[PDB]
Amino acid sequence: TPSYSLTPAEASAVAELTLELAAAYGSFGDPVLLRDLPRLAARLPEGVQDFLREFKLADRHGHTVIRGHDFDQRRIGPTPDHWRGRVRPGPEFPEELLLMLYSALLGEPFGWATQQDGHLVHDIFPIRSHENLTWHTEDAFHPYRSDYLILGALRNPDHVPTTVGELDLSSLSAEDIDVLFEPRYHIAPDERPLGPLLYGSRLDPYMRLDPYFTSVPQDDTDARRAYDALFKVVDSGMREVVADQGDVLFIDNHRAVHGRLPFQARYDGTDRWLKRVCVTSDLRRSREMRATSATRLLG
Amino acid sequence: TPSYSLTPAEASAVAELTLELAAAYGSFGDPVLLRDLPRLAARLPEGVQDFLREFKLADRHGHTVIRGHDFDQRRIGPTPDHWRGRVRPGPEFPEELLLMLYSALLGEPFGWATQQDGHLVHDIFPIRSHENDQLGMGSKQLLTWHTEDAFHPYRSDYLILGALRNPDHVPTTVGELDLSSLSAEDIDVLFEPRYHIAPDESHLATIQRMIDERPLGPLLYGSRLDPYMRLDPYFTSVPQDDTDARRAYDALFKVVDSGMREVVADQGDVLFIDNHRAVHGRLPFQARYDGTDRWLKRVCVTSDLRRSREMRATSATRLLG
Ligand SMILES: [Fe+3]
Ligand SMILES: [Fe+3]
Repeated sequence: TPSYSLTPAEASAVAELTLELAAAYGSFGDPVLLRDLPRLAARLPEGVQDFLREFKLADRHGHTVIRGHDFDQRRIGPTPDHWRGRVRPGPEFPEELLLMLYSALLGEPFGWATQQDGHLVHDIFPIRSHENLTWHTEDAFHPYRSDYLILGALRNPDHVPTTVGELDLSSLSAEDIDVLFEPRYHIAPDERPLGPLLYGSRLDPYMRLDPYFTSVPQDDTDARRAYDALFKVVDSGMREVVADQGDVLFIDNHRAVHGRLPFQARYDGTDRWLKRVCVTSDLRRSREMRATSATRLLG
Repeated sequence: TPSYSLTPAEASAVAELTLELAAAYGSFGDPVLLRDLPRLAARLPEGVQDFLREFKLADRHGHTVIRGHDFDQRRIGPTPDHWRGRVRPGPEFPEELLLMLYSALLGEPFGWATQQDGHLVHDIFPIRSHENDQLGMGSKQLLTWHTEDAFHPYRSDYLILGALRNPDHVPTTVGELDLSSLSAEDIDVLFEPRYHIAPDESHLATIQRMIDERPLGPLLYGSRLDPYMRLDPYFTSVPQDDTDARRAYDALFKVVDSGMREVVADQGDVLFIDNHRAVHGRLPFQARYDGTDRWLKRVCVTSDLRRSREMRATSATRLLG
């Protein structure tokens, strides 16, 4: 599974670009940043742009990583104790813009009005309040779910990995695949009540899988069996991928499940800190759930 | 209706970019070109980039034109007698790349495997044996309006039409939906799965168990306050019992028919069509068949290449079927 290691010159060029940008927009608010985003993304190092696009276009791998970003730890500051109540944009605004630029290379950034206050870039760090994660397709129930996740690791001193599992077809039978291609399954939130678990090409299928929230009508034994077989193959295939400081992990939400592994936090500002941006290939597809034509939040 | 008008200096910058790219790349058969496409597109004048981006994101207008490109007539050469058998790419390769660049601004170019030898940029010019047809290479016959591939879940999101020449100013017809001409009651109905749209014999896996099942679908979708549409009056079927749906369709057909605009894509005009917000066609005209005839290039744009994966041979092909 491909990765890209940045030269310091690429990293410095990325840093310099996002810092400049940070001083020229001062918010995800103004629609002009949202407008200029893909043009800005073309100011990224060219091999970085070409690598990402090859990943998107090859439509082959579950994830890739661009590593060796320069994320200034002094400028970024301590890992916050909460994300609610912070003055945004923070010191880490450049890094947030970096992921917004990457999102514009894959498609479009979007969010949910309900999730993390409606911020297009959200925070993943330990909170002392929320001290209490298996694996899944992000928002498997939703037809307007993300096409890619982008996870930028601002810091990860203890090297806590993300689980990422692709789909190994060879260990399934033509029968189960056929059955998994049929609207015979229910996936629950957090017309058309049933749907398929596999779609796309029958020879290299896409998946939407959320075990905890996946049930199948009791009388349909074939669908129960194919689902259990699929779950087992994906669970057996799970890999651990570490997003270290300066790494940006890209997850293809149609080709890979993802999960967090538990770890012990210090709660002192040294803890793992990731940023997340959800990516859609088509913003207009979710139009019915967006208050306006311009808003990138669903709900 | 918005439009952008290039200064000769911008058109010259665009001209020499496309010539640079034509020299640098083999064809569209070049997978590295297809890869570099959006990076390359960012080299176009920034006013042009921002314009198309505002059009895309505004998601309001059914079409726009970028006017004033320099399409070097002597370099492009005579309009062909056919599209078949031409050495590919031809001298007009820079103009093809131009459209591919715009396609990368809006989304992804894609083709149909069985149309024009699988070329990602189509030719539109009169061919004598095609005189009686309602198709691109037609002339005499009125191209009646429609959403492109209304019945199809993987129809284009955008059409790009580039006029290499249009000496007699034959207009393209494009019609949008004037919402204030529909009653609320009618809009609500047209949003409901109450219509069948019939396949064309050109696209006759899933599409199979869709032709088979004849599923009722809507004619309007997206936002109720500013809806997208798929409307092909030739293929649109309404169940005879459904009085409300028939009434609603008659109204929709009515309003769209009343709103047909004549848009002349003249030499150097690139016309952009939102296949979710506008129907299209072309007025009849008389061809000269001498090599001076109206010649347009066409690129089809998808916002999501992977949505049509089931109907593409490989992961890498941009050709459906
Ligand atoms: Fe998740
Ligand atoms: Fe058409």
